[PDB]
Amino acid sequence: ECGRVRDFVAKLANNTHQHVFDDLRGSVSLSWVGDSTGVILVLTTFHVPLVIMTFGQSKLYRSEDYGKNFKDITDLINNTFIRTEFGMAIGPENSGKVVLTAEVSGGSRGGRIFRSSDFAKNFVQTDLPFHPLTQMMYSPQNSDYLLALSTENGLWVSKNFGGKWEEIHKAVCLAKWGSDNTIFFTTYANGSCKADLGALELWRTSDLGKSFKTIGVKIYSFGLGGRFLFASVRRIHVSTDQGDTWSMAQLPSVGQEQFYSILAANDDMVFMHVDEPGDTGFGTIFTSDDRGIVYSKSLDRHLYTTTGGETDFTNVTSLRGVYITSVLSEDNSIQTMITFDQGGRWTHLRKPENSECDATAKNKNECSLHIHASYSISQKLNVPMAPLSEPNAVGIVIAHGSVGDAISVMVPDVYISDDGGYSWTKMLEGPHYYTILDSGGIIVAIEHSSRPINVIKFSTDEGQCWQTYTFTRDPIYFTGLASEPGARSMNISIWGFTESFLTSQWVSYTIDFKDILERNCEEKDYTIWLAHSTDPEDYEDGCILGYKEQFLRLRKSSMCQNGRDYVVTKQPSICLCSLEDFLCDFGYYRPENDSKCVEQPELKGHDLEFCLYGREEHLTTNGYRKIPGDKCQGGVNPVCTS
Amino acid sequence: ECGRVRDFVAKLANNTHQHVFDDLRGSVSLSWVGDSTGVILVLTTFHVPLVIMTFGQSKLYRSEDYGKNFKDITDLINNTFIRTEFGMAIGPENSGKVVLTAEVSGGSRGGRIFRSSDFAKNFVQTDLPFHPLTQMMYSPQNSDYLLALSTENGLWVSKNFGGKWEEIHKAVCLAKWGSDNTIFFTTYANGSCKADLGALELWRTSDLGKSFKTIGVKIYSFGLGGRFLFASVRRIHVSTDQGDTWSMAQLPSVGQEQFYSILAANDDMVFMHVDEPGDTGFGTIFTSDDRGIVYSKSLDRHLYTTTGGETDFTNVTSLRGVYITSVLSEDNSIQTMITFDQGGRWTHLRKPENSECDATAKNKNECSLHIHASYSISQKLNVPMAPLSEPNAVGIVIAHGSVGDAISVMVPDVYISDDGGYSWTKMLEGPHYYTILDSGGIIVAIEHSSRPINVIKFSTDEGQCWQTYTFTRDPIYFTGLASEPGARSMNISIWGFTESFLTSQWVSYTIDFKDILERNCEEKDYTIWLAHSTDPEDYEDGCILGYKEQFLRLRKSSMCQNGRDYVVTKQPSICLCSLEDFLCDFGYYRPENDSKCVEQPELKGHDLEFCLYGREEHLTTNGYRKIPGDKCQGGVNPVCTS
Ligand SMILES: *[C@@H]1O[C@H](CO)[C@@H](O[C@@H]2O[C@H](CO)[C@@H](O[C@@H]3O[C@H](CO[C@H]4O[C@H](CO)[C@@H](O)[C@H](O)[C@@H]4O)[C@@H](O)[C@H](O[C@H]4O[C@H](CO)[C@@H](O)[C@H](O)[C@@H]4O)[C@@H]3O)[C@H](O)[C@H]2NC(C)=O)[C@H](O)[C@H]1NC(C)=O
Ligand SMILES: *[C@@H]1O[C@H](CO)[C@@H](O[C@@H]2O[C@H](CO)[C@@H](O[C@@H]3O[C@H](CO[C@H]4O[C@H](CO)[C@@H](O)[C@H](O)[C@@H]4O)[C@@H](O)[C@H](O[C@H]4O[C@H](CO)[C@@H](O)[C@H](O)[C@@H]4O)[C@@H]3O)[C@H](O)[C@H]2NC(C)=O)[C@H](O)[C@H]1NC(C)=O
Ligand SMILES: *[C@@H]1O[C@H](CO)[C@@H](O[C@@H]2O[C@H](CO)[C@@H](O[C@@H]3O[C@H](CO)[C@@H](O)[C@H](O)[C@@H]3O)[C@H](O)[C@H]2NC(C)=O)[C@H](O)[C@H]1NC(C)=O
Ligand SMILES: *[C@@H]1O[C@H](CO)[C@@H](O[C@@H]2O[C@H](CO)[C@@H](O[C@@H]3O[C@H](CO)[C@@H](O)[C@H](O)[C@@H]3O)[C@H](O)[C@H]2NC(C)=O)[C@H](O)[C@H]1NC(C)=O
Ligand SMILES: *[C@@H]1O[C@H](CO)[C@@H](O[C@@H]2O[C@H](CO)[C@@H](O)[C@H](O)[C@H]2NC(C)=O)[C@H](O)[C@H]1NC(C)=O
Ligand SMILES: *[C@@H]1O[C@H](CO)[C@@H](O[C@@H]2O[C@H](CO)[C@@H](O)[C@H](O)[C@H]2NC(C)=O)[C@H](O)[C@H]1NC(C)=O
Repeated sequence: ECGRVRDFVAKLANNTHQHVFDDLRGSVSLSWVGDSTGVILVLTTFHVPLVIMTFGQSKLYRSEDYGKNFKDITDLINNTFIRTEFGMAIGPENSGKVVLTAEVSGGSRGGRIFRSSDFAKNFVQTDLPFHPLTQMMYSPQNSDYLLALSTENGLWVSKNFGGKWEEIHKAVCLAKWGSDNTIFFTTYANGSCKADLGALELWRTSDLGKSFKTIGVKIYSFGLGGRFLFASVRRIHVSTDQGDTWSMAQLPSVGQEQFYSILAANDDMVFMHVDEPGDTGFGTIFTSDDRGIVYSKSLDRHLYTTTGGETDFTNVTSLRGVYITSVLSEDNSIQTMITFDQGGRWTHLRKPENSECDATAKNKNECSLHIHASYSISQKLNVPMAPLSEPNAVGIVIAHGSVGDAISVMVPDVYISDDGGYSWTKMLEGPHYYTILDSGGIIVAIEHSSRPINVIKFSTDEGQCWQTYTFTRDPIYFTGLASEPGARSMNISIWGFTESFLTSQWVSYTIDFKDILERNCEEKDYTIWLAHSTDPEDYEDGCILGYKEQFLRLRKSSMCQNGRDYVVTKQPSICLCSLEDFLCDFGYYRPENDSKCVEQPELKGHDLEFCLYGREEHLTTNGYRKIPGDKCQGGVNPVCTS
Repeated sequence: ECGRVRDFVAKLANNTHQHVFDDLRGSVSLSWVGDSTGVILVLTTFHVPLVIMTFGQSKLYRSEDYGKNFKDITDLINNTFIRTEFGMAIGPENSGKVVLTAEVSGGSRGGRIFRSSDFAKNFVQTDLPFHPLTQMMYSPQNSDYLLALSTENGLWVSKNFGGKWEEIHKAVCLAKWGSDNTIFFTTYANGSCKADLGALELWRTSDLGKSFKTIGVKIYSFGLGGRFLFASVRRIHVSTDQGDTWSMAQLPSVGQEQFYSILAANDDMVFMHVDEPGDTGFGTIFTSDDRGIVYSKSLDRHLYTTTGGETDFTNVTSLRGVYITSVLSEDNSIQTMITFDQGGRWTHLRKPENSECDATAKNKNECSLHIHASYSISQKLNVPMAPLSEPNAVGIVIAHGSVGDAISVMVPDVYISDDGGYSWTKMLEGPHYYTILDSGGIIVAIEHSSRPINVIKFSTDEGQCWQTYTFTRDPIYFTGLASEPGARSMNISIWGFTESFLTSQWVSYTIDFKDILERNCEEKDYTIWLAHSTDPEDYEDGCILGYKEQFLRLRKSSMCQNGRDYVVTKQPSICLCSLEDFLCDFGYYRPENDSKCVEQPELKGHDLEFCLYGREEHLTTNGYRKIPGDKCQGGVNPVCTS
């Protein structure tokens, strides 16, 4: 049914441009630099410990022909080499500023970082006054403010893009950026940074080092998500006033000292993972409020990695308000869940109809899909990539799955989704490396195996119809692929080395899908769909977090070029509030399957706290809270550190 | 000069026996079971998280024909599968008892472990009363006493080899064995085991659970090396009376709370690694005494992994009293050191003469050899195996090296040694997997690369002359190799899967080197050598730790079959004591290069402690202590927990 297009092999072979770099010692990196420019950097990095100094000139290449023809520019990288952990630090989006943190063969004063500002078309060298411990970090408000960490725990900042390097503090553990060039960092005061792990001091500077202000003492670490600011004392504190107020988080249970973990922090609320007594590897997800202080139960049996803390929690970026994670069950098996109201109510993933298990083993109960993510990756399962979802391409999600078999754990297979996670379908066999470009118009996949591959699998209709193309007759060992950074982008680049019967030489392939996408998608090529509605009312067919939006979708076998935004509703319409448009309240949880939020097995009734006590005004109510960000009206009536 | 033997390709091809297992889902394991029997087990294991229960029948194969012909015995492993972390637990040496810790597809009561006692020729099934968290541990005094850890932190013991399973304690964190069926284990008392990490209680039972005795409280963890017993409070305690006395270790420096790490514990002394202030990744090695209480400085700049604690410390098992580790230097480069008096005096590795750097770059100072070990492996360097040394084959050490270049860090190359580490020589290019058999008479190596290999490299004269053999025309992706477990053993087994243009099917190759080793090594094929002497006196040419022993060595191009012990001195002769026959004393260190132990920069003079104070009798002396185990006489005159 998927058919084909105007015989595509000729159009791809004309657009598949190969360049060979021959012998390149070390691991080869590759990255595009901006769109509508055709600049590709090829840097060789060495996995060398940071403490040791040694010789070696890392090679560097640059193509200004959209990857059609490269040019050796190692002349710049003379007597210098870049480590693998360092790599290439690419500027954010249209900044076009790349820095290469290198080290001299025998240099001792500091590293020789190479800076460019015109999308890596020409560089300017400079010598750091220190040996950098971490790669340069960018500032959000301006890309010309650089953060660095010295080997002697020295914090340096650059106001003029590597020009001047002033030091901020000499006893800095870790440091991050904040809203509008705000720099947060912890500080030790006795020998080693890691020696004072149980008690540090978190500072903050609003003027890039000139004004300091101690914001927190006796701390494990700190974080920064959304508009929030966190600090771990175990105990945890949430801050909104940039650290001026650290009201502790209050939770229903936590009998002893349950360990906490911030899953993800939206600009509205923040997810937190709290463990269970006796470890055992499961916990519960707590959903906060508009301030991130009071938390409500959201999900049980939440699996996490016992050694690390990673979990299958995934933010479906395609659809707003959809998240996916894996949990245990009554039969102690692996099952993944999904929510459509941002942690309000979770539900089981409906098994894919066009997949092979409902007819394979119906007598056996367990064969639900398991979307692999960071929990499976942390457990060293054969999972190359986490679920992928681009916000421009709404609904589109691609990930690795499993059907509750030991073979599917070793071989996950690749699943697709256009409903934003509500419905799935197995499309590819085995592990793959996939990428999304053209705002979902193209989805390229590459097989992950021990055998040298030479085939690329792509789909031009949002993963509905997959085509197979052999980009070369010399099978390469896959090293990686890169996408051109554009909303309308259509070139990609695959690179790897060939087995040439000794003397393995590298080679990069750059493919352009323009001649494939001849036709422009007319209105005859689209279909209109609505997000899944967990509400039974007919006048609420897609009110994700309050409002209803209509989206469009390329039809099957669509080999055309899209240029429209996948959301057709310019100004969305607000629906009346629903039961799923409301989050559970404190001390209340929504049991499995059912949709009515009931009381947690308690009767005494509590009333939170506020850091050093000073409790609430006691709001009883039932167990429903307006979801932070859910814009609806009517429908259902609701009831420390110095 | 190395020549060849009576055209060996025919003798190997007749002894190279191949068997194909076809499609085997999961990772394939293989292991011999005793010598002079020809039993090989081939088990497929799955890398599945322990918490989840799922379906799957793991396949099992057994060959009773020395690997010439296998036989499918999956009939036993019915509705059961073995995880990768579990694998096959092989009995110690001539016990011939193998257990396969499996799990039922839907079983919940406990695992179905399969036990055998006649070298895996026939098994007996049994159902565990619990889900095992760890693989069975063997007891030293008797192989029929099994230790296990339940998923609910339950400690179980088996008196009759899986027959009866009695529980010992319900709140057990970790547990190990001890001298004569003694079981040591820590215990928690508040919710989780890991929640009470700062304070546990270490118990001990001498009668397999009937009599308990609390031996230590407020503990991080515990260890057991040699005849010693350790407990971490940071602080560390050393015990000899099986835990009845925990006299704290005293060290010269340690200004604040330097972190400690026990490197290796001999039956005489014990090495300890103590970190430096500010981390930075280097520390000092401390050598203890005959009791392991008072420690002396031994080496500076000792590199360790900052995230984990691994270090290049290696026990050269071939020569008694030789150890190797890597340290920093004045030029902040990587250099490995070696001692011949068991931590008494370290010296730089003399650069290999027949290697390419002394003529490549003499103007540049740094190009010493760097023997890779656990420090490089922990840093994820391309190092497959640590240094290998079998005690039967004296002098023989094989390891991966480096010459202080970024390329040599990515590609280590394989170095050999017959002087026990004093002299080295590069023999093979690139990373390899190597093994030793025939008590050093055969040394097999296999190339480690991304390309499917079909060539085996071996040497029949203690790594002096290497030969190359192509064991098949179907290149396989190397999975692993196994050696027959015998002092006179001569079969090996290599297994892996072939790229068959999809449907990769497995295949195992078993090679016998008997027809290669026709001749028996007469006295015309040996040479006599003595261990390196760090002493200038001529009448002490090889007095390692006191006594002098004469060893023998197969000459170059020796293609014969040895049957003699490589140490010819039946009763060794005691040398008079030397300066290297004495260890530095407390508060004294031996500086670099020179051999005179001098004072640590201190003048006040201290006098140790004894747990709750009660200090010493103040023995001043200079800075020399008799090495624990060094048997010499004359020559040089020398001067907590409840
Ligand atoms: C799952 O993934 C989705 C992505 O689809 C995430 O949603 C994104 O959330 C981020 C924020 O977390 C959005 O990014 C930007 O947030 C800015 C907030 O910064 C302001 O903070 C304080 C608030 O008082 C201000 O005082 C301060 O001055 C900062 O300005 C917004 O300001 C941004 O708005 C921007 O929009 C226009 C668009 O062109 C810009 O030009 C403006 O300059 C303006 O700054 C923006 O909202 C991001 O937009 C969200 N994505 C989408 C698609 O909505 C979810 O957060 C994530 N889930 C979780 C749990 O993390
Ligand atoms: C570097 O590597 C070398 C290996 O070459 C290590 O040397 C080995 O050390 C181990 C011990 O650590 C030796 O193994 C055995 O140790 C036993 C000690 O157990 C006794 O402990 C107390 C002591 O009072 C006794 O009361 C108790 O009852 C135990 O018996 C010895 O007893 C062993 O002797 C055995 O020898 C014969 C040989 O046939 C046996 O049949 C006997 O049953 C007897 O038990 C043995 O010594 C091992 O032998 C050492 N190897 C060599 C080649 O000497 C180094 O320790 C290691 N370096 C470091 C730092 O760990
Ligand atoms: C995918 O790759 C192709 C080529 O590999 C890119 O097409 C190239 O786009 C550039 C930019 O427009 C073209 O250069 C232009 O040439 C004209 C005429 O010489 C000149 O007037 C412009 O100033 C500009 O230099 C280039 O000719 C063109 N090459 C081909 C073969 O079409 C394409 O842009 C890439 N895809 C994306 C999304 O960028
Ligand atoms: C390396 O492998 C070879 C074969 O792959 C092993 O040789 C085999 O050794 C066994 C044990 O002695 C021999 O079996 C014996 O056969 C005789 C006569 O039938 C019988 O009387 C004995 O009771 C015993 O069963 C077997 O014939 C022999 N095979 C060959 C081809 O020689 C060899 O032992 C292996 N190496 C080592 C070190 O074990
Ligand atoms: C760049 O590379 C060149 C050659 O590879 C280096 O030039 C040599 O430098 C040394 C000492 O720096 C001089 O003694 C030689 O005379 C130079 N060669 C020539 C032909 O003049 C140069 O050092 C490298 N750049 C840096 C910064 O080290
Ligand atoms: C061993 O394997 C056999 C077949 O693969 C299993 O036999 C079946 O068991 C189920 C329930 O246990 C019965 O309903 C079937 O009738 C059995 N098959 C036949 C042909 O009789 C057997 O269960 C497996 N062993 C275990 C312990 O599960």
